[PDB]
Amino acid sequence: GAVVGGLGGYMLGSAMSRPMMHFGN
Amino acid sequence: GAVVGGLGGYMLGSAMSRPMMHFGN
Amino acid sequence: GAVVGGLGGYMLGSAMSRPMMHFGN
Amino acid sequence: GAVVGGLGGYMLGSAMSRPMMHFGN
Amino acid sequence: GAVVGGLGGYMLGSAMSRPMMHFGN
Amino acid sequence: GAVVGGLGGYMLGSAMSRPMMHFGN
Amino acid sequence: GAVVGGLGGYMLGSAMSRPMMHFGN
Amino acid sequence: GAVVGGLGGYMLGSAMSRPMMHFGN
Amino acid sequence: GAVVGGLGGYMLGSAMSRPMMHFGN
Amino acid sequence: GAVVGGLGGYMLGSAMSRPMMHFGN
Amino acid sequence: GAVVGGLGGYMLGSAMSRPMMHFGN
Amino acid sequence: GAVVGGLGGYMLGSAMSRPMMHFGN
Amino acid sequence: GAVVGGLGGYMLGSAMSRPMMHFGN
Amino acid sequence: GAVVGGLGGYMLGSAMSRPMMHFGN
Amino acid sequence: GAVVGGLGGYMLGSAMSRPMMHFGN
Amino acid sequence: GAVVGGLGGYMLGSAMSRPMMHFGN
Amino acid sequence: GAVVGGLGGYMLGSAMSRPMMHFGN
Amino acid sequence: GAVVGGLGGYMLGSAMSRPMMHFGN
Amino acid sequence: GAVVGGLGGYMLGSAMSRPMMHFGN
Amino acid sequence: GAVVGGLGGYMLGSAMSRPMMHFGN
Amino acid sequence: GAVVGGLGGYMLGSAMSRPMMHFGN
Amino acid sequence: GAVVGGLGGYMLGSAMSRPMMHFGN
Amino acid sequence: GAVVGGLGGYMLGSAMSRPMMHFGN
Amino acid sequence: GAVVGGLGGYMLGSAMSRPMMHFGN
Repeated sequence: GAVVGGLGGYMLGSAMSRPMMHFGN
Repeated sequence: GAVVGGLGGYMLGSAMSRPMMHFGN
Repeated sequence: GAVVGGLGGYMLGSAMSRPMMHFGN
Repeated sequence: GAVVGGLGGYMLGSAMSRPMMHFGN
Repeated sequence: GAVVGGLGGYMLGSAMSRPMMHFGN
Repeated sequence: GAVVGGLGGYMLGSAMSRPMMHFGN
Repeated sequence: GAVVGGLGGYMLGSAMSRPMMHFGN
Repeated sequence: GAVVGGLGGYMLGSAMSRPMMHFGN
Repeated sequence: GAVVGGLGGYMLGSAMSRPMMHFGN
Repeated sequence: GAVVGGLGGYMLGSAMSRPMMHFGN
Repeated sequence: GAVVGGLGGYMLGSAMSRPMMHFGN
Repeated sequence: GAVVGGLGGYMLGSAMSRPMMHFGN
Repeated sequence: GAVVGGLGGYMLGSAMSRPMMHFGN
Repeated sequence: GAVVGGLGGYMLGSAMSRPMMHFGN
Repeated sequence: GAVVGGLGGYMLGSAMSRPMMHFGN
Repeated sequence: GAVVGGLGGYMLGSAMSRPMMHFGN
Repeated sequence: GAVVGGLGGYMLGSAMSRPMMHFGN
Repeated sequence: GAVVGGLGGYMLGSAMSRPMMHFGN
Repeated sequence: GAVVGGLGGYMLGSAMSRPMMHFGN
Repeated sequence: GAVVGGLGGYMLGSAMSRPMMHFGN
Repeated sequence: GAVVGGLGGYMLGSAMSRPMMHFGN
Repeated sequence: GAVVGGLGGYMLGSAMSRPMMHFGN
Repeated sequence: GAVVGGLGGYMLGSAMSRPMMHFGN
Repeated sequence: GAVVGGLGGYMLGSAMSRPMMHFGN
């Protein structure tokens, strides 16, 4: 099993500084 | 089993500094 | 089993500093 | 079983500093 | 006639296990 | 006639286990 | 005639186990 | 007649296990 | 007649295990 | 008649295991 | 098993500095 | 098993400095 | 001048038969 | 002048038969 | 002048029979 | 002048029979 | 002048029978 | 002048029978 | 520090004339 | 620091004349 | 630092005359 | 630093006259 | 530094007269 | 540094008169 969601989204006129995304372990 | 939600969303005219997202363990 | 919600949302003209999101354990 | 809600919401013209969200254990 | 709505929606950071959708009869 | 609504909605950081939706008869 | 509403809504950080929705008859 | 809606939607960072969708009968 | 909708959507950073879609009967 | 929709969509950074799609009957 | 979502999204008029994405472990 | 999503997306009029993407381990 | 509001709202699981809306004169 | 609102809204699982909307005069 | 709104909205799992929309005069 | 809005929207799992849209006069 | 909007939208799993759209006059 | 919008959109898993679109007059 | 909210909102069938928004100083 | 929100929102069937938005200083 | 949001949004059936957006200083 | 959002959005059936967008200074 | 967003978007059935976009200074 | 977004987008059934885009200074 283990159906695992990740990151989904919309950035519209937005700002994001130094994101750290780890998909695992 | 283990159906696990992640991160879904909309950023509209928004600011997010140094997010840390870990999807696992 | 274990159907587990994550983080879903809308950021509209908003600010979020250094969020830490862990989806697991 | 264990149907577990997470975090859902709307941030409109809002500010949130250093949130810590843990979805697990 | 018979204008019949179905299923429309948004899943944001969410989990749904074994859904059964029947559009008919 | 028979204008019939279905299911419309938003799931934000939510969990739903084994839903059964029948649109008909 | 027969204008019939269905199910519309928002689930925010919520949990719903084994819902049964029948739109018909 | 019989204008019949199906399934339309957005899955953003989400998980769905073993869905069963039947469009007919 | 019988104008029948199918399945339309967006999967963004999402996971779906063993879906079964039948368009007919 | 019988104008019948199929499956249209976008998979972005997503995972789908063993889908079964039947367009007919 | 282990159907695991990654990162899917739209950047529209947006800025992202030094992102670190690890898909594994 | 292990169906694992990667990174899919659209950059429209956007800027991204020094991204680091590792698909493995 | 003449800043004039129109009709804004949410219909959730609701039914409305033969509405007549005129925005003008 | 004459800033005039129109019709904005959400229909979720709802039914509306034969609406007549005139934006003008 | 005359900045005039039209019709904007979301139909989620909804049904609408024979709408008549006139944007003008 | 005369900046005039039209029709913008989302149909998700919805049904609409014989719409008549006139953008003009 | 006369900046005039038309019809823009998304049909996701939806059905529309015999639409009549006139952009002019 | 007369900047006039037409029809732009996405049909995803959708059905549309006998549409009539006239861009002119 | 200084996590500062901006302007987030929904305008549904509404009218707003000559707004002046300054996000800064 | 200085995580600063901007302007995020939805305009549905709405009218806005001569807005002035300055994001800076 | 200085993570600064811009303008993100949806215009659905809406009208906006002579907007002035300055992203800077 | 200075991660700065711009303008991201969707115009659906909408009208915008003489916009002035400056991304700089 | 200075990661700066530009203009990203979708125009669907929309009209825009004499836009002036300057990306610089 | 200075990673600077430009203009990216989709025009679907849309009209744009005399746009002026300057990418520089």
